Amino acid sequence: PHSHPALTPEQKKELSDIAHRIVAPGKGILAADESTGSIAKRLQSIGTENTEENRRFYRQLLLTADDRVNPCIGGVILFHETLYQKADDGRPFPQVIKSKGGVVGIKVDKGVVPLAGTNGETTTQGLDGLSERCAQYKKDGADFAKWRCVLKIGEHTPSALAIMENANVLARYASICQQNGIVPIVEPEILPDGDHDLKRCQYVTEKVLAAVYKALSDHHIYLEGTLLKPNMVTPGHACTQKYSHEEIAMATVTALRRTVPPAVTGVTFLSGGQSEEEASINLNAINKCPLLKPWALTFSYGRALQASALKAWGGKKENLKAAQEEYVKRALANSLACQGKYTPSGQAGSNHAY
Amino acid sequence: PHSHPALTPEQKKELSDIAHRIVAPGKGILAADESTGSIAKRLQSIGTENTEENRRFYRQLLLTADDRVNPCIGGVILFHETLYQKADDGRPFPQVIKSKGGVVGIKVDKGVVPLAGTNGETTTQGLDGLSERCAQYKKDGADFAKWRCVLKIGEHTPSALAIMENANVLARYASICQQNGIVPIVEPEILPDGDHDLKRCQYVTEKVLAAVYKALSDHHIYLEGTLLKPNMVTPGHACTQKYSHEEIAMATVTALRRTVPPAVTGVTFLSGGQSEEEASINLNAINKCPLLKPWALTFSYGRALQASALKAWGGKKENLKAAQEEYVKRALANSLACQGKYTPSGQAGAAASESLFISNHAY
Amino acid sequence: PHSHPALTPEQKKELSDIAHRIVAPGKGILAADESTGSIAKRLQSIGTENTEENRRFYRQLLLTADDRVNPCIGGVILFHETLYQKADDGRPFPQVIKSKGGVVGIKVDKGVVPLAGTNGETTTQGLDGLSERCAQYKKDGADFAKWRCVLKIGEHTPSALAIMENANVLARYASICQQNGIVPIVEPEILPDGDHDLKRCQYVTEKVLAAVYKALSDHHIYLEGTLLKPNMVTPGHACTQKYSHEEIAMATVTALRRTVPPAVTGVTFLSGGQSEEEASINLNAINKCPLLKPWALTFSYGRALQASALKAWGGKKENLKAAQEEYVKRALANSLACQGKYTPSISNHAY
Repeated sequence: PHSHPALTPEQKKELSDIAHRIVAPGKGILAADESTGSIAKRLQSIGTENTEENRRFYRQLLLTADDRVNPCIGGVILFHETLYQKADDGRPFPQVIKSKGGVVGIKVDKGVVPLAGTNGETTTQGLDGLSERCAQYKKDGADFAKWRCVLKIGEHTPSALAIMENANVLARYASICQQNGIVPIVEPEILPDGDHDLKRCQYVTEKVLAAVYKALSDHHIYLEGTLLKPNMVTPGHACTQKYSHEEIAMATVTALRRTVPPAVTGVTFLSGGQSEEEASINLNAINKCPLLKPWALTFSYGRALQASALKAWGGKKENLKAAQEEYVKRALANSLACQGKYTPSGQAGSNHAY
Repeated sequence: PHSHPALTPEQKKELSDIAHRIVAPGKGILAADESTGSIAKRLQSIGTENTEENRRFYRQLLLTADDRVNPCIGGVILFHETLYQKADDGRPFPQVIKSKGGVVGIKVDKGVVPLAGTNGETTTQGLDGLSERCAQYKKDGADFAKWRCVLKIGEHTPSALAIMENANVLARYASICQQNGIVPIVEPEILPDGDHDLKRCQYVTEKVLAAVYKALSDHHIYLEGTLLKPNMVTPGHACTQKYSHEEIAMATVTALRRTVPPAVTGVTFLSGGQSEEEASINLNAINKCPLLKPWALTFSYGRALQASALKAWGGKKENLKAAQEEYVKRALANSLACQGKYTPSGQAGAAASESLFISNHAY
Repeated sequence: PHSHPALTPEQKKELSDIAHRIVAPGKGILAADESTGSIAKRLQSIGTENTEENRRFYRQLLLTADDRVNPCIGGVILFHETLYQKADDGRPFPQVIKSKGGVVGIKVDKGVVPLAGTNGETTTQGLDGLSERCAQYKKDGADFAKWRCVLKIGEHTPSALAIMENANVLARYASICQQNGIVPIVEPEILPDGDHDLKRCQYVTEKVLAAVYKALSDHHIYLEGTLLKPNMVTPGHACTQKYSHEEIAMATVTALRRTVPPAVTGVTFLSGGQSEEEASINLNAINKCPLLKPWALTFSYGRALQASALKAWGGKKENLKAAQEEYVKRALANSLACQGKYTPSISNHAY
């Protein structure tokens, strides 16, 4: 019942300023932190040898897009490798991002591991020596981090154990980050896999987020110095019943209003499989939802921002401008969506049953 | 409400058989898993410099004592380095341990780290890639592991968070070990640091263990395939009030009977700074306590089994036989103590009666 | 991290002594705490009007059975009404029970109530004014109480909420009881209904019991001064797979060894609708199970001890002797069962 301040007024201030910059009006996050494992699938999809040079050139392609993306990208999440790579001009990628007004972020988890005794459920590792890594990363240009936990809806999941364990590990990770000046982005992703309907996802999301925030509270986490990266509340991929973006938005916002304390600075949704347009439309619907939303509701997209750019590139250097144009467009479309000003046009423009 | 078997019957049998072998009647554990930075302080206290060879020699000195320790030692806990070292005859240390009827154990935690928002409290790290390490250690002769969490008694400690967190990580560690055929030794140590009395320590111990076993249940841990390494219940190192060995034994067994399920194959106490003699006398009293004890109550001493040995070695090869003799004597004493058959003499020396206390013991 | 003594050494001694006397070697508990509406079905099956008088006579019939039951009965659970009734000779029932070497118990819960948001799960009520009630019952001859929580094995049950809430209310009830010198018997009954097998039941029993003991620890319960009344681990009623009494015994003892601290003074299994014979045979098997059991393993039977006695009685006073002979016989059988010496007429890792 006694307070033992984990952070000083100055440390809190720094964390809060960073979190706010990442989600400033009209800004979102570019999820370009794909590990060498997932980046292999990306490069293969366009027939491109997964070499370090190719990965650099590709990340360089997104990071050096023209100034149009500046007011769109509040932050960029990088994989360890990329954080130390440089642009052709010799500029460290973190410097590239900063000079364009973006905050640098780094993925710090070490993947999921199987939770024994459960039906295929997992937790996430990566806490060992995390404090030293954050201290280094901070010094090397990063101001926020990313840790991903994965939960799945099934006949017996998310189980009590999975919810509790994942919520606890996220708290530990957030705790270590704040001690090192790094704003932690809490990502408790509930996969969309399955044939469950919309209200099933809203139910599970509500229970998961409540556990997450109780856990952050127990570990004395400074909420204003954090961000939330959840799944939007949608029906299962295999769900036979169909819904409208207004329904998805109402369910999403409702689930958040019931669990996410207003102190949390911002919600940066993950696209989790949605098409580039789908992710933008849904995001726009969420911001236009007629309910009180006390936190920024923006994006933290990977493929929803890179899909077209990746294909337009095809690994061919002569397609650089074409590939960047595609990315720029998604950045602009999502910049409008996170403000609710999105339209297929472009720059020119109950709840009791939940 | 639905069982998703973590272990097959065959896996359980292997874990259960391993755990029982380690704490078979009359047998205990030698804790020689001190980290390079910890063992360095030991060798330093005897004018010996911390070098790979010195560390090897000392461990060999302990692991190759005469066949008299065989009945006394059920298992030996080693640090990563020692596990891959060899004896003068070329035999890997794990092989030496087995040839003497002992089970090989390995420490897998990566030390404690501070918990933000608390008053100097910690939790322990070491889960990352633990599964793969356990599979490798298993292949290299290890059958059980050890992980150490440290809690302290103070005005606001252990806190709710500290207790919950430490219990949860121990459970995660235990879960990964059993998935790799390794018996996890759960060590939730409550330091003796402080001036609190016996009942203060009994209360804290009961809360800690209750929390430990609820977490182990939550994580689907096979208790029969585990061992517990708790602190004995004693007053603070700086406590003014005095207690008899019978009182410490009563408080200890009472605390355990109130929190440890009968399924737990055994309890292997840490010496925690108690003198070699004091550690043996209490273990003896514990086993003589007039209460029902559904689990083996033995030792897992680090300091309490090496105080005299180190001093007798002093870092000189010619003192090899002398140092080993001191080790064998402590092991023999403790072998009896865990059977309630230990009766002090007067040959242990002043070394066995010396306090081995170390503030916030880290290793 | 600081202790605030809930009980004094004297209070602990009293509770501990009461707990031990109830489950002393060979002794068990007669569960005769059926309420008016709960006993209605019994009397109906024997065309006996449910009046206070017939209930008094029926209870008198059991409580005054000959001295052969004395070493068999360590305690008798009474319903409020009965605690205040007297035998024909004018002796209050509590006196009768105590004269025969038994301890008097009293049911204190006020029934189960539905837990909203769940698939038909419940919690139990009865905490309101419980302290005042315990002090009064203690003064009126009672030394232990009974409070029943019910859980069911289903598709989504027992859920985390059901488990947590029932564990918590049980702890509150235990806490209040111990403050009034009453030994609380903790009863987290997992119904046998359903088609689940033996493994399903064992798993749920283990999770439920683990939750019960954590709650008890959190509420500072003196375990030595308590008793546990759990369901035996058995397959569901609609289970097609069949098992031997040695198997359910192994599953029962294994579940208990993994969750019940040795400090608990005793385990008094509930009959849970099993037949008089099945309940006895199972308890016997449980006691013969080749595993270490650090607590007494006895009974707390209702119909398992009354079934034949009730039919023999039939509401006819001239049947007094025949009916008592039936109860006495089951009391003798179960006394032998909790000692593993009853006849109908190594650690296994497969659990």
